[PDB]
Amino acid sequence: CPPAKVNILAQSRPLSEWPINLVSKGVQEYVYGLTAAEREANGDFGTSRKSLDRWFARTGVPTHGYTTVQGLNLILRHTFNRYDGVIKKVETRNEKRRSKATRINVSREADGLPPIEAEPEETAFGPDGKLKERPGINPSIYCYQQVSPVPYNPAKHPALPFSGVDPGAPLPLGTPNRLSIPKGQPGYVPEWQRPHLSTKNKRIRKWYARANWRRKPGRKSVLDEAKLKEAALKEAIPIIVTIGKDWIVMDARGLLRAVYWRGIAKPGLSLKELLGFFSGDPVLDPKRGIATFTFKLG
DNA sequence: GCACGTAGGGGAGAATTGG
RNA sequence: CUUGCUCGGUUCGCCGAGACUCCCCUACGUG
DNA sequence: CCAATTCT
Repeated sequence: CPPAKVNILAQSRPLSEWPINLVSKGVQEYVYGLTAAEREANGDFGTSRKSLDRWFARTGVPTHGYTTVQGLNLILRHTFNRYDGVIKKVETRNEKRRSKATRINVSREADGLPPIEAEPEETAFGPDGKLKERPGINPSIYCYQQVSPVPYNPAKHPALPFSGVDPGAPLPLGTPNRLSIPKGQPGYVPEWQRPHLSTKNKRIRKWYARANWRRKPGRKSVLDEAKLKEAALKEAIPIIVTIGKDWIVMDARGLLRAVYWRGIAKPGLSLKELLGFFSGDPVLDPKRGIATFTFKLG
């Protein structure tokens, strides 16, 4: 399942003010300060409505309005599974230390001498019982089924300056021709460049790509982001993920490029089929402002 | 101290069911 | 092959050659 | 209609 990455275009509130992330941060801060004995008593978390309403009331951890079961089994299963990772990290190395004790022992009966002194075992919990190398907060907002990207609709989805594309209509194939533009119009190829163009089928960049305008010592092209950041919005492909009262609109063009260069899909594909080649569980990065889609088994 | 290999733990659904 | 990114050419209009398994966290070396 | 359920 190779990755695929898309850019966020709209955002009701930042991803750090989201109850899905506010709860997630609160859950693991409470957990990462447990002793090896408090975790066992507090590690009886179910995958049900009643159990999660028991865990979130017995263990104090506040809920900011988040009571979605499918979005609380990606927070309470990841947190405790990373918790055991630190102890496992210790005892997958200490195991090799007690395998090292085997290594020194094996030669020892051959010599016949009594076994030599060996290193002791090092735990992962400090003197107070709290974990020594306490994990850090994962900022990733993992998505669940009932909230998956869907095509943007101007009617039902909230009013937003954009253009909506019907699933039924196949996604258009941009800049089909290259040299058919008259002089001056953004996209015009000068006549001298027309000889010695590519005879091979490669990715085609559009005139407002940053790679075409990136500053470098040999370039004298003026960068004005009041134009290269407005032409792209009209031609964008919006897909929306709506958690509660909060909605993210992304740019599906990052998925359209992926299928093209990997041979999965041709020029004529619907938005449904484009979104149907990927998992319905994006991964979000609040700091970068990016969403990471994944493929399927085929 | 920014920077870097590195090493090593974790993570990256979706088909039925029921009010 | 419409976004993003890297190394280049340009009459400055956009053209050539590419990369694509990524993210989080905690450790230990290099000056 | 759409959350909660059970399995890899």
